[PDB]
Amino acid sequence: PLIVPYNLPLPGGVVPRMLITILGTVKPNANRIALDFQRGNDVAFHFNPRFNENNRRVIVCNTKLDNNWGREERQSVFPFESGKPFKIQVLVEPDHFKVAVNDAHLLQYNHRVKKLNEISKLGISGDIDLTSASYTMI
Ligand SMILES: OC[C@H]1O[C@@H](S[C@@H]2O[C@H](CO)[C@H](O)[C@H](O)[C@H]2O)[C@H](O)[C@@H](O)[C@H]1O
Ligand SMILES: [Cl-]
Ligand SMILES: [Cl-]
Ligand SMILES: [Cl-]
Ligand SMILES: [Cl-]
Ligand SMILES: [Cl-]
Repeated sequence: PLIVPYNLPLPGGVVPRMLITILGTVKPNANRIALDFQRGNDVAFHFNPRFNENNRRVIVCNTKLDNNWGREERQSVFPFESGKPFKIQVLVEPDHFKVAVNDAHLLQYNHRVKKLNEISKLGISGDIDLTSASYTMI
C-alpha cells in the first residue's frame, strides 16, 4: 500500500504511447479524487471526480496556468463508487490524454500544455486507498 498524497515522477515527461495505471479503492463516504499531471507549478491535466457537487456526481477536468484555473470540462458519466476498487488508465496520445476506468473508455482531454516532455510528475490525492501507480510503454 502507498501513502496518499502520492507523487509519481515521470522521468523526462510524457510521450505518446505511455500508459499510466492506477489501482486503488475508494474510501467509504468519499468526497473527491484528484490526479494532477504537473509541469512545475502548473497543472497540465487535473482529473477530479467529485462525489457530491450539489448532490450530483461529476468529473471535472481542467488546467492550471500561473495559479489560474481555465475552462472546466465536465463529464456526467461516473464509474466510481464509494467503497469499491477501481483501475484508472491514462493513455497519452499525440493530441489528447485518454482515460479509461475499469477497462471502459471514459473521456479524452485535448492537450492545453504542449511541452509534453516537461510534464514530469503525477500527483494522486483524495479519498482513496492507493494500491499501485505505475507506467509502461505500449
Ligand atoms: O476547475 C478545477 C478546480 O475547481 C475548483 S472549484 C471551482 O470553483 C469555481 C469558482 O472559482 C467555480 O465555482 C467552479 O464551478 C468550481 O468547480 C477547485 O477549488 C479546485 O481544486 C479545482 O478542482
Ligand atoms: Cl474536489
Ligand atoms: Cl514537473
Ligand atoms: Cl458513490
Ligand atoms: Cl490523439
Ligand atoms: Cl506549453
